[PDB]
Amino acid sequence: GMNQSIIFTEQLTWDVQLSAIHFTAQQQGMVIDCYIGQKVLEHLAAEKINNSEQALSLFEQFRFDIEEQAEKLIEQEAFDVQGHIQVERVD
Repeated sequence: GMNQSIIFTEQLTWDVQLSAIHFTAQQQGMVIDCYIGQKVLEHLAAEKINNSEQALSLFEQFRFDIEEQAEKLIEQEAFDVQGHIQVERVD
């Protein structure tokens, strides 16, 4: 229905602590850290990841599907115990 003004701000990095692509959303000035783990992205792409350049390229290939899912999770209040959004399934 309405415009919740959740913006994906495209700060795309690899997080070695989590083995995940870290991407950013923002709503009314507040940043929401979002993550898609290596294995999730490998399954989605049907490709194993062996270079961070490749990881970022795969995120970009599926950016709008991934961000769609993160947006839904945010709307559904599916935040984790650190206030983050973990994308566990796409498509």
